[PDB]
Amino acid sequence: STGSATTTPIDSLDDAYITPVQIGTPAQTLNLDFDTGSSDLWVFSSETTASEVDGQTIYTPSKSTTAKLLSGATWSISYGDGSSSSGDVYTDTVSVGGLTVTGQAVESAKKVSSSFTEDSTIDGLLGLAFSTLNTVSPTQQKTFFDNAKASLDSPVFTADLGYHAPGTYNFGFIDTTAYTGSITYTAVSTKQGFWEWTSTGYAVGSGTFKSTSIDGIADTGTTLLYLPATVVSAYWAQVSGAKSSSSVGGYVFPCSATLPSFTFGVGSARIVIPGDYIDFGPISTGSSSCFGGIQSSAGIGINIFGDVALKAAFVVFNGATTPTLGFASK
Repeated sequence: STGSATTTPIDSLDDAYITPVQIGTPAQTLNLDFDTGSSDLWVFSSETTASEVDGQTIYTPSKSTTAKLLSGATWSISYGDGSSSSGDVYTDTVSVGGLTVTGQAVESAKKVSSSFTEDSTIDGLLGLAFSTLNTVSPTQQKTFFDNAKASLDSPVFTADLGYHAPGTYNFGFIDTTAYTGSITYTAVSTKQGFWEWTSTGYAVGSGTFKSTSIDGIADTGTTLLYLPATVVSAYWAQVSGAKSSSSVGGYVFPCSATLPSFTFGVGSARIVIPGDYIDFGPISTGSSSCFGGIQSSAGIGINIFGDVALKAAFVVFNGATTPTLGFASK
């Protein structure tokens, strides 16, 4: 089997992407944030504290003939940005782009933090990291991909995120029309539960490529590109007036700037992030200070190849017995 679903930016900055997901019988369609950096499929629901729901579409398990309470199971998750959610668990039928999993753990939120409430466009998350990170207790649950894997034509999914435009998540096949040139594959460590890999270096603009190993995660659920302070400083030094602002929370730059591109290495291959992808616009409405899309990972504890990087590539998440990641230009 295969699945193919369109993923759509939630706003004009590509802060996140939502993908329609069918849950239950009859189908209830929720728009979920597909997150290769976590491993829980959780939704706003009829159980979510009413004051914490503001415009989201909710899953109502009592209206699904295939929903079953997973008795005694609870979940609780905290994300890198400080947001969190928790609740109980149902199993139900879940379909993405025509690919159906029966008996999928659907984690129903009883509580969500303010950032989730405030984002009316995201009805929940669909985790696509390794199932070892799943938070359900006392019986850990599998991700949608892990459950689908054996049925897929090939044990892969691909992320093809758009810049200020829709893109695609495919399951079970590689669309050879969706990228240019060849796909370069690189080793993955699953030791921390992430799609963790090592970039071979970087360049800033038309500068020379610096060969240096950068360990990080491919994370569709993180907006920006978080890299070591040395790398980030070298980038922003090429933008007149750019500076790190502790009050704003990272590098800012004059909105009048033209940003240089940023290249990262995948083996001997190179992915080029155009400068425009690195512009996250005014820090506040009407400001002439703009927020940068490349930020330091210092004090995160891990480097993160988030959407800024991934949307410059066609990315293969290969879930074979020995997982790997593939990147192609597009």
